[PDB]
Parts: sequence; structure tokens; C-alpha cells
Amino acid sequence: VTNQLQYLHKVVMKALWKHQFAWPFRQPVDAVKLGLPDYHKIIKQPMDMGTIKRRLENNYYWAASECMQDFNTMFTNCYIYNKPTDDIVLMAQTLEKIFLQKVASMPQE
Ligand SMILES: CC(=O)N1c2ccc(-c3ccc(CN4CCCCC4)cc3)cc2[C@H](Nc2ccccc2)C[C@@H]1C
Repeated sequence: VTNQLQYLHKVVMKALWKHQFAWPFRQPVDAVKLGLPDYHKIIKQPMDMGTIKRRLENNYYWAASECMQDFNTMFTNCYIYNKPTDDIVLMAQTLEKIFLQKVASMPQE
């Protein structure tokens, strides 16, 4: 536990988890369910908010930056895999803007 990690849990994840655009990101991408047989060929490090949330709850992270990289990986995977005009890109951008806004007011170590 750190000051920064508590902030990431109580402020950042709390905000993103309940957001109306959060639902595609709350569990790992299921390539079979979604019919995306190339997903794991293009995206080599899958990440999602359920995984990040569980990690925060279970004190997985050693530094706040590690959690921040997981958030970043989740959004970046979405931008890399999807078509520029797909709605999910707009949903990712909306959540990430909130991520960055909140991270601007995170404690220093
Ligand atoms: C996160 C991500 O990159 N993706 C992802 C990851 C997960 C899901 C996803 C997650 C859950 C469900 C099941 N939902 C149950 C509740 C009601 C809506 C369907 C369906 C798709 C979708 C998506 C995206 N598809 C999509 C389609 C229409 C609107 C928004 C997004 C493509 C893409 C592979």
C-alpha cells in the first residue's frame, strides 16, 4: 500500500469502473465471444479494468507507475487493434481523458 496506489484505487478506478463507457473494458477481451480470431496475434499483452481492480484490491502493485502502465496498456491495445472509426476507440478516449485528468492530481510518493 502507498498514498498513490490508494488514490489510484479510491479515485481513478472508482471513477472509471462505474462509467457508462466502461463495460467493454471490465473483463478481459474474449476473442471467441467477440469473433476476433486475430486479436491475440496483434495484442500480445492483454489488459482490462477487472484485472487492474483485482490487482489493486490484492496489493499486487509495488509502485503507482506500474498500475498506471496497466491502464495505459489497456487503452493502447484498443487503439492499436480497432479501426479508427470504431465506437470503442471513442469510448477508450473518453475513459483515458478521465484517467489523465485524475492522475494530474495524484500524490507524489
Ligand atoms: C476492448 C476492445 O478493444 N474491444 C471489445 C472488448 C469487449 C467487448 C464486449 C464486452 C462485453 C460484451 C457483452 N455485453 C453484455 C452487456 C450488454 C452489452 C454486451 C460485448 C462486447 C467489445 C469490444 C469491442 N466491440 C464493441 C462492439 C460494439 C460496441 C462497443 C464495443 C471490440 C474490441 C475487441
